[PDB]
This record gives sequence, structure tokens and C-alpha cells, in this order.
Amino acid sequence: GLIKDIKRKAPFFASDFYDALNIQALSAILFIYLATVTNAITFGGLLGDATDNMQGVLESFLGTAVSGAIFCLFAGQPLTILSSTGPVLVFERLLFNFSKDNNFDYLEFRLWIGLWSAFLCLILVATDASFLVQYFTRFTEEGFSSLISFIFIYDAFKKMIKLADYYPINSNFKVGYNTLFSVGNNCNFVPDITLMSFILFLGTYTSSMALKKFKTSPYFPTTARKLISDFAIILSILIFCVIDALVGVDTPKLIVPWVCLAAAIPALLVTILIFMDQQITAVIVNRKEHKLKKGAGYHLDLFWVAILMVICSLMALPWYVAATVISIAHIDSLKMEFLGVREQRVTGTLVFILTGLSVFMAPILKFIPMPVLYGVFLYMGVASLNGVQFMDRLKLLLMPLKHQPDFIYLRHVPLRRVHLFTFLQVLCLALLWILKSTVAAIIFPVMILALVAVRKGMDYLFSQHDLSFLDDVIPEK
Amino acid sequence: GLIKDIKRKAPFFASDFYDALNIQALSAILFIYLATVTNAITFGGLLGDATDNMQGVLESFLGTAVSGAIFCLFAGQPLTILSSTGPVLVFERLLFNFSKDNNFDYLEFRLWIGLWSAFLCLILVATDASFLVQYFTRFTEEGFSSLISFIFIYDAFKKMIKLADYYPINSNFKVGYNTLFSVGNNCNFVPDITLMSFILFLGTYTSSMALKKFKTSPYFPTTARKLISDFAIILSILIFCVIDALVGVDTPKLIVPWVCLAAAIPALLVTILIFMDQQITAVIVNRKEHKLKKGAGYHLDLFWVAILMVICSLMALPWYVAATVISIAHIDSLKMEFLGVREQRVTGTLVFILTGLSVFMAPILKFIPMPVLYGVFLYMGVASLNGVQFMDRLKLLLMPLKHQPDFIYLRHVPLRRVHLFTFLQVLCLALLWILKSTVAAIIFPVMILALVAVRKGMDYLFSQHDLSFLDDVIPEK
Repeated sequence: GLIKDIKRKAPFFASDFYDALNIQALSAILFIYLATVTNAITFGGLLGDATDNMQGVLESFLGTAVSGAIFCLFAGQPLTILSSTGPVLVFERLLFNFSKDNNFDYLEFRLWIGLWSAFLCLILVATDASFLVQYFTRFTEEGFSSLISFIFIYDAFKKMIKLADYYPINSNFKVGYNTLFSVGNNCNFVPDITLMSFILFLGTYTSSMALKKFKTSPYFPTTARKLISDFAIILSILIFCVIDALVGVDTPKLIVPWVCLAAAIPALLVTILIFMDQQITAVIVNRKEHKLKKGAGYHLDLFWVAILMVICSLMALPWYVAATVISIAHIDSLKMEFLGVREQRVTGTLVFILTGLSVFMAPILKFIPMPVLYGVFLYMGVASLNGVQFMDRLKLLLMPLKHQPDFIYLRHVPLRRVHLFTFLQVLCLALLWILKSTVAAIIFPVMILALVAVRKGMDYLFSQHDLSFLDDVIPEK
Repeated sequence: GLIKDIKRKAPFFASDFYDALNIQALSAILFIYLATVTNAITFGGLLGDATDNMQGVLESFLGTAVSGAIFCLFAGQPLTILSSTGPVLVFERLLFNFSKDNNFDYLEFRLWIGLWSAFLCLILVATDASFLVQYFTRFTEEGFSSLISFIFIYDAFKKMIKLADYYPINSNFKVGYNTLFSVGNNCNFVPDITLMSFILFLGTYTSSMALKKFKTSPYFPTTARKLISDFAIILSILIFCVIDALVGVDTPKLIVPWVCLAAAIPALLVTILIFMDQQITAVIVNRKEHKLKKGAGYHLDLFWVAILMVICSLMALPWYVAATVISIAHIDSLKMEFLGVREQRVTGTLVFILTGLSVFMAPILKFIPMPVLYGVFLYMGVASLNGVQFMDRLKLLLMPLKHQPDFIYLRHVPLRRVHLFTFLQVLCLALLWILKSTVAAIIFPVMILALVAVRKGMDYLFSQHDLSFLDDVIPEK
């Protein structure tokens, strides 16, 4: 079982905490704190349909406070961050309407939804959770990484067109006094927030992507160039924090404070997706490209999420599976120069402690504008697909032929097969995009099992292949 | 005289017009048309203090219509563009106040100001106009090129802080009906133009500088990449033209339609600066870096500006000396790949014909926003100091030492002298900056003769020098 997994993760606990005093370890904490407290508040409104008051503190903060805290001590590379996700949210919209017809119970119904689903998860940690060596082999693991990035980028722009529809421009001026507002007439709609917002938003993407490319620019000293190429995101929030302060217009800103066996069959459903989400939020984090790691825990974290599932279910707290875009944005920061990454254990868990400090003099977090935080979402989206192999060939359709690729000797004669392979890979994303639009994400791995099905169709046209995992840069000499 | 100069410029007239059918020759016309009709309208307001009605057409358009037209047929590399400039404008503020105490004559006084100044210019074309080989030798000709660029960039930002002070933000909202405007109360000041304006302005600089750097990016076909890297500026105006159209807020936009001998001594003054402006707006355009040119006319253009001086003086039209930033932005466009530039004669003179077409269905030029045209000023400012030598060393103070310079063997042992030389060159710009602030630009070459004076002070610390002209890239092998 997980005893063979906990045996190799055990002799590293003292080696990690004394590896966490570096300066850039401070960078990733207050960055991802700003990401997580944004990702907490942006789902607290969406989940705020069902669970309305229930406490003198909003439960989505205290939920993600303890759930990552007990996780990211050590959980089999705890570089991953637990938070809430897409499919669990849309399921609870369904389950609230499935319990809107008064099946005697709603929240206590969710208990026996949550309790037996952990029990099914405790059977799955006992039997086997290992699908790596024949299912997720370098196709449809970028093919999901490069699709959940495209949703998270598209979720960024959607959260501002909703902002633009909440702050509508009058678009009729230069005359003067004809747009008085007053239960009034003709002018009950705001000016000049949304035009300010796209300055901050497009700025802090163009700022943050500039200071990361600043690392190669020679026009500053090197040992300070590394210090600015790692504090890049946080002061890009600070620069546009005070530009919001100088320009006296406001904006949205952060503001922080028979029953049982019928509950078996939806617990049969949620233990599928929470299981299936955990692997693909792990196999992209494992990622042999991220060189010189110090362990790979697949069972105990899946055992860890079952432990926190019953304490979240008992206290009416939302179920929390590992992240996919924030974790690959986490471990972007924690790396030297390639020469390995890290194994920092406190940076993964200080971010939940500072999340646990709910107020932390909340006026110090009140004058951060909300649209600058959508920009650092769009930076984490675009930078999440940096090192994937699939983008290096989707930008090869547009690349004319008399140019240089990377790998040698095995696809230089089938040049046309490259253009055929990625077009097949682009083709399956369009299926998964439009099935995400309908109600088919609650059955979540059906866009993964059908996604890995065409990997078996690839076996009918076979040759030598460097289209396989554990092999990213090969010098051959 | 100029007979030896007109003798070599004569055997090229038929060679130029048949050299003007290329596609990128169309690019530079409608770009610089948009620059010149902006530079006409932006001085027509400033000169609009004195000459108020005087015609059913604004005289600043028809002024720059004919004055570049008869010039840029052929005038000794007519790549330069005539327009109005700084020092002539501030002189006419002085002369209007010098004639505000009713010295019997204002406009007809300017006749005998203009007429004898041309007569003094006709003596100076007869005697000698050749100061090259001992005064403007690669120091203080970048030293003026890299200073008039810094004024033109600083003039761009100043024209929007004036725009921001004309459209002031209320900066007090989210409540609602407390800011009614009504001879009213508390709300007689506009919203949401100036926040729109900095989107267009910073955008069309970041857009235009991106599409010029697009030329090296492989992710598009090459023979279309050259077509987009030369239409870069004009459609960057078009892209942000329609973004202004979609976003329904307006902005400022383009909207086009005893006496004699006392007049000797100011005509003694203006024939200094108009003479002195012409050389430094020519020696930066001559520029042996711009390889493989086909002539160098120094006398006949100075004879040409005297011809148009009397027709401008007779019709009450402003005096028009050659440009310094637009001309180096002109000949940026007209170049192949380095491999020479051009000798196009119609592109320099079609731009005044289209300027001469004043209306040209002026509603087709009415919905171009004025703040996108300040952006293409700031692009022409920053790109004017591209190839200067002085910026390549002012960005060497910030460059730490274990790095690569360009030239070999003569300043690699005096590394410290490089840091001393440019600091001396930075020092004289600060003198010229603060003397430009006071009333010392009307005596304009006193910041040039004192500028070339420290070139003689350089002779006391002499060695071998590659700090000299006609020598820019040297392979030495």
C-alpha cells in the first residue's frame, strides 16, 4: 500500500525546513497568498448561493485555511496547493437543486455524501492508485494541461466582461448637463471604472511578463537582476496598487470577511472525479522536465485528501482537490539556475497560515484593487503553458518550413506527420471544449478516458517516437 | 557657389521617379501625412494667437502645402521635410509683443523682417555654407540629435498632461446621485475621456514598437512579414481607430478646416538661426551610417529655403526650416535589407500634396482620435535615437563590466575614459536643457557654439580615437 510510499518520503523532513531560508522563498509566499485569497473569494461568491450565513466568518476562507495546512506539511511533494475547483462547484449546483425538492435533508445529506465518498476513497487508496505507465504517456497529459490553461485564461477575460457589464459606460458626452441621474432618469449608470480597469489589467500582464524577461537583459547588475526577476509579480501588484491610489477613481477591491443508501450513489460519482482530478494534478507536477526532484508520492496524498474530506464534510466545508494551474505556477517560482527546483515544505504551508489569518489588519488588504488580481491570474495562465511540448508545435503550423526544430533524426523525414499529429491533438481539444460547455463536466473523466482513447488509435500508425515521456532534452552526445 | 552642387544633383531626376513604385513607398506617405497634418494643426493653435482669421482657410495648412511641395521636388536629398519648428514659434511670440506697443506695423513689418532676411540668406548662399569638416565631427551632432529627440519625447507627454488638465476626473463615485451638474453645482467636469486616452496612447506606442520588432520573429511567412513590418505604423493607427469607434466614448479628434532699417536688425537675427537650423537638420540626415546615398546638397537647399521665404513672407505664412525628428523618422522607413536606403523624390512631395488637399472629405479624417496621434509622435521620438552612438554608451553606464562592447583595441585599455567621456557629454546636455527653459532659444546656436566649444576642450586629452565620423561599423578584416 502507501507504506512503500511513506517509507521514502519520511527521510526528508529535516532536510526541507533548513532548505527554506532563501530570499526567493519569500517571493513565492506573498505571491501565491495573493493568488489563493483571490481564488478563495472568487468561489465564495459562487458557492454563496447555497450556504448563506452559517457562521460569523465566511466558510470558504476557513475551509481552505486548514485543508492546505494539514496537507502541505508533507504529502508527497506538497508543492501542490489545495483549493476549490470547477467540477465540484457545478456539482453542488446540481445537488442543491436535487435537494431543492425537499428530500428531508440538505446539509446533513451532504454529510453522507461526503462520508461514504471518503470511505470509497479509503478503499481506492488500499487497492491501487497507479495509472501512470500505460495511460498518461506524454500525450493527453499535456493535452489536459494545455486545455485547463485555456479555460483559466478564458476565465480571466470572462470575469471582466462581467465586470464591464456591472459598470456600464454612458458613451454620450462632451455636451455637459444633459445626463443628470435624478428612482431617477437617464443617468443611473456609472462612469470611468471599467476604462480604468483595463489599464490595470493589461498593464500588470504586460508588466509582469516584462520583468520575467528582464532576467536576460544586461542593463542592470546580475545579483540584483535575479532579485528583481523573482520579486517580479508582487511589486507589479504594488506598482499598479499605487497607480490606483494616485488616480482618485475607485474600482472593485478585495473585501475579505433511506437517506443513507440514497446518498451512496452520488458518493459513487464524486469519488470518481476527486480521484481522477488528483492524478492529473499530480502527473503534470511530477514532470521529469522538472529535474532532480526528491520523491513522488501518489498514494498518501490520496490518503491525505480522504482525511481532510471528513473534517470538511463534518463542518460544512467545500471539498478541496489539488490545483492544476496554481501548482505549475507555484513551482515556476521555486527554481534555481536549469539545475533542479526545490523541496520547500513551509512555502507550501505558510500560504495557508497567512490565508488562515483572515483579517491580518484587513484594511492592509482592502486597498488592493480587484482587477489587478485578474491580471496575475492571466499571467499564471499564460506562464502555465510555457514548457509544454504541445505549444512548441502548435506554433509550428505558423512557422514556415526553412527553419530549425529541436529534435533530430526521427521526424525530419516525416515532416508532414508532425502537422498531422498535432492537428489530431488540436482536434480532440475542440471535442473537450464543447463538451465542457454542456453539462458533461460533472462526469469529469469522460473527457479524459475518451481523451486517452485516441492514444490507442495512434498505435495503428507507429514508428520510432520521441513523442514519449521522461525524455525532454536529449543532447545525444 | 551652388553651381558645383547643382551639377551633381542634376543627373538623377529621371532615376528617382522610376524608383518610386515599390509597396513600402506607399507606407511612408500615409504615415508621414498623418505626422505632418498633426504637426501642422498642433502649431496652428499656437501660432493662432497672432494671425486669427485672415482667410477662409487656416493658413498653416496652405503654408506647409506649397513650401514642402516646391522644396521636395529636388533640393539636395529632399528626404527631409519642411515644417514649422520650436525657435521660430517663440520668436514670433516675442515679435508680436515687440510690435504690441504699436510700431505702426505688424504684418507688413514682418515683410521687411522676412525680405531682408532672405537677402541675407542669399548672401550666405553666395559666400559659403560649409561648416562640416571642422565643427560637426561626430560629437555635438549626435549631441544635438540626442537632445532634440529628448525634447520631442518630452513634448509628447506634455501635450497630454495638458489634455488631462482639460478633461478632469471627478474621482468620487460608487454612491450614485450626488454629482448632478446643474451655471450649476459640483459636477461641471467631464468623466472618462482621459482614462480612455492613456489606453490609446500607451497602446499605440506598445503596438507600433511591437510590429517593428515583429520583423525578426519567425512565427509568420517572410514575404508577408516584410509587408507587415512596414505597414506597421499606419494600421496601428487603424487598430486603435476602431477601438475608439467600438468603445462609445469620444475623445479629442482631428478637425482640419524708419520701418525698413529698424527691421534690418531682427532680420540679422533670424537669418542666423534659420541658417544654423538647416545644417544640423542636414548633417544628421547625411549620416554616413545611412549607406550608399546618391548626393549631398548643402547650398541649393539653403538657396531653396530663401526662395520660399519671400513667398511665405508675402502671403503671411510662417517660416519653414527643415525638420530634425521627422526626417530621421522619414528615412527610417525608406530602407531595404542594411544595403542602402533610397532616393525617392515623390514620397517626400506627395505628402505635401495630400496635405494640400485640405478637406479630402474631412469626415474621412474627422474620426481619427487626437491621442492616437500623440502616440505616433512618441514612436518617432524613441525611434529617432535608435542608431545614435551616444545612446549605445549612455546605456553602458548601467552595464556591468564583464560584458561585450563593439569596437576593439583603442579604448579597451582606457575603459575608464569611456565613462569619463560620456559623462562629459551628459554634462553639456544639462546646460542646454536648462538654457532651453529660459528665453535663450531665440538665440539658438548659442547652445550649439558653446556645445561645439567643449569639442575643442577634448583636444587637451587626446589619443587615438574611434570617436569620429564617417566610420560606424568597421570589420577590420
